[PDB]
Amino acid sequence: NRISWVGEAVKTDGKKSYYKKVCIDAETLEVGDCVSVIPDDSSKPLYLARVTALWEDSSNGQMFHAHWFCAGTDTVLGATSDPLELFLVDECEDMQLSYIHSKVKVIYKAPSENWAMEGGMDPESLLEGDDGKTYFYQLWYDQDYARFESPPKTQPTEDNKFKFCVSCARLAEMRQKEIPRVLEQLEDLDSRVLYYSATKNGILYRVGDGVYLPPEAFTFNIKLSSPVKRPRKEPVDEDLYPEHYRKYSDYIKGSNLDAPEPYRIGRIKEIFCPKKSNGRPNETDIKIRVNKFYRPENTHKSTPASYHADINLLYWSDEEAVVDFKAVQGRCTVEYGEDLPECVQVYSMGGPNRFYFLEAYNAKSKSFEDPPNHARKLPKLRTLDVFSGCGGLSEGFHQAGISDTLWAIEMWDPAAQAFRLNNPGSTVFTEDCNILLKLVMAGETTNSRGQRLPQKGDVEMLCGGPPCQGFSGMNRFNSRTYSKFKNSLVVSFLSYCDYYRPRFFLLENVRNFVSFKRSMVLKLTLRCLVRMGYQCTFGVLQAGQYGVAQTRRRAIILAAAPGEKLPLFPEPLHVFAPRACQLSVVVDDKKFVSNITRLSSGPFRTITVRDTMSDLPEVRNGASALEISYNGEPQSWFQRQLRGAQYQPILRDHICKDMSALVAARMRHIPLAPGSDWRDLPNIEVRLSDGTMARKLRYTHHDRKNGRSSSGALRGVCSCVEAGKACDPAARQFNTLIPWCLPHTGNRHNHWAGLYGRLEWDGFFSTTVTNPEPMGKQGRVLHPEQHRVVSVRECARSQGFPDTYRLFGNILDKHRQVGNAVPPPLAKAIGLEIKLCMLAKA
DNA sequence: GAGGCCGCCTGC
DNA sequence: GCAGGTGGCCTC
Ligand SMILES: CCc1c(C#N)c(SCc2ccc(N(C)S(C)(=O)=O)cc2)nc(N(C)CCNC)c1C#N
Ligand SMILES: [Zn+2]
Ligand SMILES: [Zn+2]
Repeated sequence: NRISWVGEAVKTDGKKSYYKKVCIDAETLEVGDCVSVIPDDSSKPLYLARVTALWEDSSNGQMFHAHWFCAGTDTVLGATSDPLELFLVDECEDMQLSYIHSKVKVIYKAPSENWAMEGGMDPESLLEGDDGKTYFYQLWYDQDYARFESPPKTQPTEDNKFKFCVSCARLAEMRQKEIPRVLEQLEDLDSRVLYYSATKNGILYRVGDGVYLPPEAFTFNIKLSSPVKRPRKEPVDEDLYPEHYRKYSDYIKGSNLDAPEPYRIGRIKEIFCPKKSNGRPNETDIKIRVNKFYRPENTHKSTPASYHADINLLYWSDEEAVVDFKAVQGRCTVEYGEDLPECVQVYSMGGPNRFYFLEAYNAKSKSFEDPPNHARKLPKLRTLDVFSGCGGLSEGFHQAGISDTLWAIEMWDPAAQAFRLNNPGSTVFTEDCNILLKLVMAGETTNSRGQRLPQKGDVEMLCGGPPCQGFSGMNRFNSRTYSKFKNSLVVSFLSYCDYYRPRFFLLENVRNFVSFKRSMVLKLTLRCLVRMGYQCTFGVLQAGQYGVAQTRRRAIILAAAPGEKLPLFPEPLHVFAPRACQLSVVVDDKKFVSNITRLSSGPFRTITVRDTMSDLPEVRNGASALEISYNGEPQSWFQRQLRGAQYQPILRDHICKDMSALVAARMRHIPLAPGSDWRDLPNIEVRLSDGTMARKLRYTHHDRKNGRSSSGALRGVCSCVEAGKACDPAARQFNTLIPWCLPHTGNRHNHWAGLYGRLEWDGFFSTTVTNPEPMGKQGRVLHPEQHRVVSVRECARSQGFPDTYRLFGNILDKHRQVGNAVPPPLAKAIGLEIKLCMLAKA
């Protein structure tokens, strides 16, 4: 035979007889030993597990419990992983003892007590270095969220110790945390049992608390007539508008007609369970009775009621609704305004999910004020901000209250000056970050300006966005591009992390950072952090979901030192167009998401172009007055926030690029209706403001793809159309109102949708760029009504900069500073997650 | 400096 | 095939 128990049994739990030791052919096995197990096809490598229990089964025979390790190559790291590094996972199962192939040694590599001083790995060590030739683990891994975290520290029961499986225990904790449950009973009525409290997903709900509910959870009293359908596309003069046919897509870039409704908000009146005919309550079916809260836009006053109202302003209602407890999307605080000790602004700024109501809403009296008697300091982290720009990321972190950016590195001098203007106590370095790091590593204390260099222990948080020029393609690395990456600013920034070993680390970038070079930039970044011993994760965030009227996805890498909690990604605050909120990432055929659970709705309504800039005075093309009058108070909640509490007599930087006479005429001929762009231009001559003329565009070749006009005219302008001929200059066709190059190459660029495009008041900005040009890719830069490009101030508003935030240089310098920044509201959301970790640190 | 001009690749 | 991701040359 081969397998024989060592000793007598220790417990007989039914059909199972547990043992403490077993003997397989020439080895002995005890609880706690590590083993390998062959897979079902010997092509796949060995599985590795820890033995947590051993028992004879009355029917199936000799058994053990395997708590599997995860091979590094099976994580997001893939083949960048240390070949002998394993990761802890909550994966386990009962297994026949006959599946064991060998006993294996696995070492736990704990970070030293002096970990923060052990940095100084060279880039080759960070990128490609491995540990000393044995199986080891340092970190636990979440396979769905791609999170590397310090190993959990669960403790066993006096009855668990002999068979304890930490994976089993943690999975039981998760299941119990996720199943909805009642806790305390309140009163026993004839048909149902009332409760004072319930819990769901770790959140405690009591009678009186506010709940978030899906928009589908209940309707309002409103009996309305159905609105009209989409704008009936009436025919147009195709000779006057030869490019209008290119708008057959019916889809409007930057439009909010597809954004979901925000949550329903209710106050728990009743938590109850149906009582069986037999007396006992059915506690698998928990129901909630709420009073409905009206948002302004839910009243007979439609959407326009939202224009001026506070974003968290509600009205009490006495309409009631019964929903399932499992429908609750979260807890929120809804409290009567004129009974809180603080003021409403301090309240709204002091915590998440805070709403207030001053009046009530009688629906079909359509009136206000209905029955009210029912309604009853850590120190900041010293922060180094690399590639800081003018300071949007540092500004959002400061607003979150977690950071003092004491050092910034910004190579472009106008942005460095702007950072200095907003951060007088900061030390701003303009030289190359490699130079600075090499100086520090050589033992220097000051740079060539006499500025004091940060040293180990000074830097507690490190953040930045490193440029990726040279390796921003999607195709795989070769030797040349990989050398560029090894000597890149990304790797320099990682070397900063390795040297200074801050408590928290943030790398922000364009969304496609997660896909560059077949995701190898991302995988190697994570590999470096793991090699340093950091907890770390990655994800994609949409800036609009955190309160700007702009679509701007960013890739985010977060890391936290051993001893810290690894931050979560922030839950979306505002609803936003779903097409702009694709946050998942596929790496090596594995789809990763973040912890974000608000996927289809959120607490606050979407922020619009109207919210963003309806208060700014009209200005002209080329507006250059640096200091003007606002001409009135803020109108929207967003404007109130960005203008701030203190009266501001002067509006700064509401200045616009001075476009040419031809470009100005084009802009003057873009209609104001939503979705308008160059394809709506007329094919006319126009006398320009400099006496010159704008010529009619007329065709030169037959586009077989697009065919001919409504009445025979060719829709082609170039020998290009032949698809096999070359460009002949005989149709260059300069100084045309309808630009020539857009029909020239439009068939391969989605009709150049959005160029010379107008913003719409109800919509959002396209990604705010460093130099707004109507004929650039992000060409939707025209004001909704004025015949001009958006101003520097309007771009700053689109990024969520306070109006008081100072910029520096000429108009193009200021546009670039604004367009390169992280939006402060996005940075603040991230920082508040970091603050949660600072407060939770054991 | 301001505008004209406009590739290659991915996900669906 | 549509929609989108990425700015960034040159030139006049
Ligand atoms: C649609 C407009 C456009 C655009 C646009 N938009 C771009 S962008 C190229 C790009 C990609 C990545 C990076 N990075 C370093 S990175 C870190 O990823 O930002 C920078 C530039 N190229 C275009 N070409 C003609 C290719 C380049 N000429 C040879 C065109 C065009 N027509
Ligand atoms: Zn288990
Ligand atoms: Zn051509």
